[PDB]
Amino acid sequence: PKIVVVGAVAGGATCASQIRRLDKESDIIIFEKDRDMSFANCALPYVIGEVVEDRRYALAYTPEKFYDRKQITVKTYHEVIAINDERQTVSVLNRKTNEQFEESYDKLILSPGASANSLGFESDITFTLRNLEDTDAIDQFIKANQVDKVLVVGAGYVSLEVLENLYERGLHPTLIHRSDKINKLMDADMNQPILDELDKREIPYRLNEEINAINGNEITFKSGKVEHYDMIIEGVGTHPNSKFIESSNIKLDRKGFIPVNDKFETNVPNIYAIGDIATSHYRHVDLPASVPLAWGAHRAASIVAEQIAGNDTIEFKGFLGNNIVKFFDYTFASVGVKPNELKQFDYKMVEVTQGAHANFYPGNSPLHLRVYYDTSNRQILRAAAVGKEGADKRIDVLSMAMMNQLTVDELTEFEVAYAPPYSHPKDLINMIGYKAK
Amino acid sequence: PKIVVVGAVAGGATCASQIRRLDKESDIIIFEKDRDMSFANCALPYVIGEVVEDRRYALAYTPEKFYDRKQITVKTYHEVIAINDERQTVSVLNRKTNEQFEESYDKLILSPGASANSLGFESDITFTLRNLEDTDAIDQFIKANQVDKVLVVGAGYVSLEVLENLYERGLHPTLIHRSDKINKLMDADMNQPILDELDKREIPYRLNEEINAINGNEITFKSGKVEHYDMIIEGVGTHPNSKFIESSNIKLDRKGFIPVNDKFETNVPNIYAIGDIATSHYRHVDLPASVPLAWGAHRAASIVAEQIAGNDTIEFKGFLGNNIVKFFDYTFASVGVKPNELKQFDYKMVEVTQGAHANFYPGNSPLHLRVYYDTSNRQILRAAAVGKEGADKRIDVLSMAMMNQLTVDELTEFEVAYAPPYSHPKDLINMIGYKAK
Ligand SMILES: Cc1cc2nc3c(=O)[nH]c(=O)nc-3n(C[C@H](O)[C@H](O)[C@H](O)COP(=O)(O)OP(=O)(O)OC[C@H]3O[C@@H](n4cnc5c(N)ncnc54)[C@H](O)[C@@H]3O)c2cc1C
Ligand SMILES: Cc1cc2nc3c(=O)[nH]c(=O)nc-3n(C[C@H](O)[C@H](O)[C@H](O)COP(=O)(O)OP(=O)(O)OC[C@H]3O[C@@H](n4cnc5c(N)ncnc54)[C@H](O)[C@@H]3O)c2cc1C
Ligand SMILES: *SCCNC(=O)CCNC(=O)[C@H](O)C(C)(C)COP(=O)(O)OP(=O)(O)OC[C@H]1O[C@@H](n2cnc3c(N)ncnc32)[C@H](O)[C@@H]1OP(=O)(O)O
Ligand SMILES: *SCCNC(=O)CCNC(=O)[C@H](O)C(C)(C)COP(=O)(O)OP(=O)(O)OC[C@H]1O[C@@H](n2cnc3c(N)ncnc32)[C@H](O)[C@@H]1OP(=O)(O)O
Ligand SMILES: [Cl-]
Ligand SMILES: [Cl-]
Ligand SMILES: [Cl-]
Ligand SMILES: [Cl-]
Ligand SMILES: [Cl-]
Ligand SMILES: [Cl-]
Ligand SMILES: [Mg+2]
Ligand SMILES: [Mg+2]
Repeated sequence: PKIVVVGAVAGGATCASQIRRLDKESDIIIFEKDRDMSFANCALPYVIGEVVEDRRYALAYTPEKFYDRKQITVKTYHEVIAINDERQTVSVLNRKTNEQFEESYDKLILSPGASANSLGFESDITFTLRNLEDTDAIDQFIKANQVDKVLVVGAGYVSLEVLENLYERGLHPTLIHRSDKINKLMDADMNQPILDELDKREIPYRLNEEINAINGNEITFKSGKVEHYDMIIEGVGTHPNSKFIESSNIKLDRKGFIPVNDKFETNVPNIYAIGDIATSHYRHVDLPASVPLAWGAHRAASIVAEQIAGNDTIEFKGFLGNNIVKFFDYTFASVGVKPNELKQFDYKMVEVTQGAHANFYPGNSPLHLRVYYDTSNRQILRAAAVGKEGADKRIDVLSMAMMNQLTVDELTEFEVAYAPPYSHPKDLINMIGYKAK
Repeated sequence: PKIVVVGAVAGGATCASQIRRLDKESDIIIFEKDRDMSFANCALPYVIGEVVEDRRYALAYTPEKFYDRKQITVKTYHEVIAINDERQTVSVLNRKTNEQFEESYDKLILSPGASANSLGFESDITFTLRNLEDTDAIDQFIKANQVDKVLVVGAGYVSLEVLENLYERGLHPTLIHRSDKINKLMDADMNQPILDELDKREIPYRLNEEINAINGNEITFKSGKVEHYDMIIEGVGTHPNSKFIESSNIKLDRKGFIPVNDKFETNVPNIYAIGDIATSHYRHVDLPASVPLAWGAHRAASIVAEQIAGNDTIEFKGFLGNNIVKFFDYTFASVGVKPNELKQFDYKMVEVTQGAHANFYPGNSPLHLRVYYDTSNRQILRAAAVGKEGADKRIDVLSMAMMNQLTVDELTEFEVAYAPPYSHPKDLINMIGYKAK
């Protein structure tokens, strides 16, 4: 079939590539509104930090290389401005020429993702971070202005990664956030090490703080404080790129996301939606779920490829919401329903804090593991782990447990790989099971 | 009930402790033939390497402390020399006085573990490593003789740990092993980095090599080579501590181990056996299993405690055989049936070699992950991972999958925790799944 894809990055380019793996005949075209396809979204903060300096790590392909290798046509600087689902075309704006045209499709795959929110100030020194265009512009602004002091706004994983990278680059960031609710995917009382790592490095932060006014480099804050900054990076949330979808027959929720079934089909025949734009359900509980992360974009890309050109019995089984961030020496990982969603269950919490590996063994660091379970059936609802070492391991194991409908009690049966550098004979995971009841 | 435990370490002291958690009234006595209870078996190589300096790390308890904290009586230098099972007593030799006596029991728990094998040479420079007495003697001998050149016999994981520790202490070890099957719980082709790490450090080794004769410090080998060594550590296997059991009604297998049911009961009422002495079965396949490792000792200890003083419906579900060792920069982990046991199944093998984490993120290294599955039912039979980073995480996840008899195909659904320092959007685990079709 003739396949059109909207968005040429984590969901879209991946999906198109996966289809080509299965189907060498179909015409495939991707429209991307910005300059680059296949940029490495998750690498961006590290590019800014000069931790990642090879351009080849910043983006996988140009349209020319992608066509040469895969015979997939990608048109950059082409923005889809409407979906004409009844006539099975999309309307596309060529942004170089400022002329629009219709492109027909047999199958349409929407992976437009989200855009960064902006505070709205009229400021030449303020930047958001979403793509490689943004990344290049930030790097260039730092160099042209000999930037030293940077204000980082917001305390989600993106902002936190950007802050760390600015620091490692040798700049001097200050972090502010409008509330004390930092790193919101993690249990609020488990985020202290973020603040400790800031303090340890004498990196200033202010919570319950906001930009009030900007006058050149002079920033006035809600607290009443007045400071001078060379640059500002705003990480104040994102919004779904769905405005171009609203006039079509595609069902959107009230927040502008696209609900999909387990084949990533929208309500409209022959139109799929994947990536950050799509909403689904949890795998382990009967609740809606939105998990705007890379795993989901990639998993959906594969499922859609099977749906269109492969085994159409392959369907999504729902999200677990596994997520993770590094901040200096610490790892913050969690899986399952969000803190705010726990209230829909009768639940209990169990926790253990123990060395990631043998107590007698050097280089040890306390790992805090917390598990929430449903009192009605003992099923695991959510897990969270924070520590310098071993948090990723414990959370991935618990992700696999939740995939298999394990009860908290059965965690005593988990057979850990034990030697002194790695764990304990009764691992933190086993201890959760013992401590449950 | 009156409880007697034989052996005061990984299985025995643990089980006694777990019973006390549930039962504060029963009299519990443990007999231990050697000097120390609750020594840290797994720390011993690292004590030798002076990685563990604080000997306090090598000994968790003294009998006096155990009685003060847990009201459990532990008699060291007390060797159980017979089990009089029909009268429900054990005969105990007080090694300090060489006088024996009977101790009555309502329940008897056997955790005597295993002893080091010896090559049997008449040599004052040869040592084995099984307890803290041995570690003390080795440490003392190194100092007293200013040991430099040390011959390490045996290539099992503990000998490898001892070798690394001797090297890091500043000594010059040579490794020999009677065959080429080093680190035998791992796939033979995947053990190459052991030899690479030896080579990189110019640590000599010879496989299919054996001691022929010992003449003071002059060692003559099967190969005909003659070398002088200051010390020899023999790691040539272990044997079950069951000689004191042979006169009783307890059934032993032809190798001197004790087959137990899922309640860790022997064939004799009121007698349990746990730890290295006990044999069981696999959880995921119908085959016998012996897994002489710490996790199994600890798990059986809790199950016996529940049987005796807690919830007696709690039973063992069998072993998976999860195991791991660090050797210099590399980790070697496997789980499931042993290499030689694969031939009892119709199976296929899937493998990937990919970066432990995002390719663009610094400090990356190749992680080799291999999965064997049963062709009759797609179930995972065995998995093995080797790499500088991430092998423990992948194998623990696969242990949790196998615990649930998950299929190789379902690995595509595993929801990994992804950020650049940790994994990939399609993790190695997912790739096994995608590559299994
Ligand atoms: C700085 C940063 C760091 C991140 N780190 C992590 C991480 O460590 N772990 C993790 O799991 N996730 C991380 N993410 C999240 C991640 O990248 C997303 O979940 C993923 O990119 C979603 O894929 P997508 O296809 O939905 O959106 P994208 O990959 O953002 O691609 C969407 C594309 O569609 C284009 N588009 C939108 N509308 C139109 C239109 N009307 N016409 C044509 N093109 C259009 C956009 O320009 C865009 O290029 C990070 C994101 C950022 C910005
Ligand atoms: C150097 C070394 C490193 C190791 N590293 C690891 C590792 O990294 N990971 C892992 O999972 N396992 C490791 N192990 C294995 C581990 O320690 C065992 O699996 C575990 O100790 C088994 O518990 P157990 O109670 O059966 O035997 P043990 O802990 O050895 O205790 C048994 C005790 O019973 C006593 N005893 C025996 N007979 C009598 C008797 N007749 N009367 C009175 N007392 C008696 C013994 O003297 C001994 O103290 C290591 C072992 C050694 C020696
Ligand atoms: S924010 C974190 C995520 N970031 C992003 O995703 C960034 C944007 N990504 C993209 O634009 C796409 O994911 C790109 C990079 C365009 C995908 O193109 P690639 O060409 O690099 O990678 P492929 O997916 O095409 O293939 C790479 C190799 O991986 C193996 N492989 C992929 N998919 C499969 C399946 N389904 N089954 C088995 N193996 C698979 C193969 O090694 C493939 O190369 P081979 O030549 O097939 O071996
Ligand atoms: S070779 C690797 C293994 N080798 C060894 O085990 C060496 C010798 N081991 C032993 O002698 C015992 O394992 C000792 C060291 C005596 C300890 O036995 P326990 O496993 O019973 O642990 P503790 O009683 O010392 O308590 C430690 C912490 O774990 C909590 N805990 C243990 N068991 C449970 C159960 N069943 N349920 C809930 N919690 C449990 C303890 O309460 C304790 O927590 P803290 O907050 O640190 O006190
Ligand atoms: Cl990326
Ligand atoms: Cl229309
Ligand atoms: Cl704790
Ligand atoms: Cl230990
Ligand atoms: Cl008798
Ligand atoms: Cl039996
Ligand atoms: Mg219209
Ligand atoms: Mg503690």
